[PDB]
Amino acid sequence: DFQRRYKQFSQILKNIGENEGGIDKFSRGYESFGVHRCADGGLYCKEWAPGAEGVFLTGDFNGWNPFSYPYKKLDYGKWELYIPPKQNKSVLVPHGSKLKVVITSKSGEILYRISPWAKYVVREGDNVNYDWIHWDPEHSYEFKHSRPKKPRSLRIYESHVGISSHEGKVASYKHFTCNVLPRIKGLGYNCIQLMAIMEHAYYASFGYQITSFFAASSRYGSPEELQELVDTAHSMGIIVLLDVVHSHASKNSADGLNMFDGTDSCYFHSGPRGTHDLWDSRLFAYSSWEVLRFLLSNIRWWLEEYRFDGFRFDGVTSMLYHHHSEYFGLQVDEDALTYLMLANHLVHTLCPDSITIAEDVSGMPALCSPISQGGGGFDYRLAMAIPDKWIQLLKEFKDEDWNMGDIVYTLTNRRYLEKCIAYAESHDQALVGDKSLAFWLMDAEMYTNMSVLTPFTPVIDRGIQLHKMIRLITHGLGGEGYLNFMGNEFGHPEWLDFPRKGNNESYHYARRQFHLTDDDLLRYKFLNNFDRDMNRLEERYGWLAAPQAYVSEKHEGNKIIAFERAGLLFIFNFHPSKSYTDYRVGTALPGKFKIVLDSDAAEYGGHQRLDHSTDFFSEAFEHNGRPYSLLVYIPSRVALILQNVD
Ligand SMILES: C[C@H]1O[C@H](O[C@H]2[C@H](O)[C@@H](O)[C@@H](O[C@H]3[C@H](O)[C@@H](O)[C@@H](O)O[C@@H]3CO)O[C@@H]2CO)[C@H](O)[C@@H](O)[C@@H]1N[C@H]1C=C(CO)[C@@H](O)[C@H](O)[C@H]1O
Repeated sequence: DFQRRYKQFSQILKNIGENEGGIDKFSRGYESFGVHRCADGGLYCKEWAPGAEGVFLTGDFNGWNPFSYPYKKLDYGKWELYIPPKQNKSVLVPHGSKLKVVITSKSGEILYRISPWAKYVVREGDNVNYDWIHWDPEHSYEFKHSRPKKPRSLRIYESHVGISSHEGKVASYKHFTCNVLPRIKGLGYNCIQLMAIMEHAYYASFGYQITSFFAASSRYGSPEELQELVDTAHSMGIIVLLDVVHSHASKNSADGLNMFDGTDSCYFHSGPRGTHDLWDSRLFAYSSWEVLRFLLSNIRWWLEEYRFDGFRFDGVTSMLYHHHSEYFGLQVDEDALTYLMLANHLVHTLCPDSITIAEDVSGMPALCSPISQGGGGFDYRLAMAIPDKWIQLLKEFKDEDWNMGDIVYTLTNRRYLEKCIAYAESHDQALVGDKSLAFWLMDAEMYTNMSVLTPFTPVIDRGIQLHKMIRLITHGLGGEGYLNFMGNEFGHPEWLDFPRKGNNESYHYARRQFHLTDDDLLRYKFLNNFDRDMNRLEERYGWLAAPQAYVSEKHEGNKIIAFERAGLLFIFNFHPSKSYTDYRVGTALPGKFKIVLDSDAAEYGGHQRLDHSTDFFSEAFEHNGRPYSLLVYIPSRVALILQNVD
């Protein structure tokens, strides 16, 4: 029940007001928790560690003396320490040097921890654990550019910084900034979804095993270099979203958030409930006031310090249903959902133009509706049914048996007030044990016939053609936003895989062969050219922000799908062999229609059969529930977008 959820949110928010002075003040914990050089040269420190017997600071700066700097036990399980400034006015904890919090347990155990609030952590050489590096650089980065105007419609480039080069190594923030952003802009994307930024010790977790929640991952470079990346993306008109992983945490205790104060509670729930058996991860105790301070402050942190334009919250389904659309009727974890409501509230009160996206597979209603209505407050959900339908079709059905009605139903079956992000394939489908669309479509011929020096075989023909069309149907019909994972826009060959046991720390597939699209002797350029033109076209006409399409034809015999959105006329011939010569298509208004996009074009790897100068007229002639009709010529496996120029 939604009246209850909102009464509950309102009560917790009211308390944050009466006890912490508002959610703004509340979410600024990072200003005192942690380690801070003060303006007077001393060092102020603070932790939450309710099960600790004692808390201490140690590191290079004091010769790893475990107990010479003990914190004072405060009310509510918190601890604070202030080291006086040195008489000789020199720095107490030098920039770049190592620290550790020391926790003494009820058992008399001596624990070494990285601060839950740590800015920066580095793994040195062949070491097992991460070190906590004090970060007090001489020159902080000054942001020089303002937020881009809020985009009418989101065209999202899903990105991972480490793999963004052709080299089998962890690529850098700097590399990304100089060499990848310009590419993302050139393609017509107006938003970047930045994966794997929150610190994670295990690279092959694809960024999902968080060890330090406030740390910009050190893999790629320094905190300053991330800021520059974000600042630079803004200068180019591109907005940047962060993957927020607040659904679970790595079981690491040496350099992770687990067992911080020697307990299995603290930031997490005690008992089996507080562990995620399949992910082997800890689960936050969202009911706990300090866990709300931590997570909400984390959101504020990413907003203020790195100037992100929004967030995608990963693992929302687990947050709601970990205890357990066959999801109707299940009991939701209202603690988790209240946190998400508070998060969204915070993000949108600080800036209404900020964007949040939920990764939720359950399709729970009201996740994307207003908080005042008992909803989660997300702007967007990912449309996860769509990648499934393409996989199903390609795996289980000859082309002659594809159902247009099923395709139209899956892409348009949406809740009217929920904006969602449509994409044709996920980052998960790009991984080792899986198949990409390009590979589903082309299998082994992807390694033999992607060169313009080889025959344009029927396999490669079909592959090139369907790749474009699947993307375009998804892009025009599927949602209120589009997403594309790094490389899939030009049909990147092979697969993605990270260094791990299973491959002897191989970086060989941990990269992106971006050069493939710059090679004129290869055929990737075709897929790439189409992507760029697809996005520039939407930028001009704005079909993502338009109401749902009016589907005029979902014809199973001819395999034709035709619809209107934002006034444009979309026509798909999915037939594996037949082409159509005087094919009548319904239209809303009469007049002269012209091709504005044609997948048969040569620059797209098409067959170049259409004359774009031919005028298409729709006269008053009723067809398929439309008051007007035009006649078009449309080949097998071609998509057309026609505009009314009257
Ligand atoms: C409302 C209050 O909740 C939180 O405080 C709790 C701690 O987080 C818990 O870990 C737990 O720790 C300590 C025991 O309460 C205490 O009896 C003692 O045995 O030490 C325990 C650990 O060694 O319990 C705390 C109370 O549930 C939260 O951290 C705290 O900030 C919250 N306090 C707010 C309320 C008021 C008055 O309305 C103000 O005085 C505070 O400034 C607020 O922060």
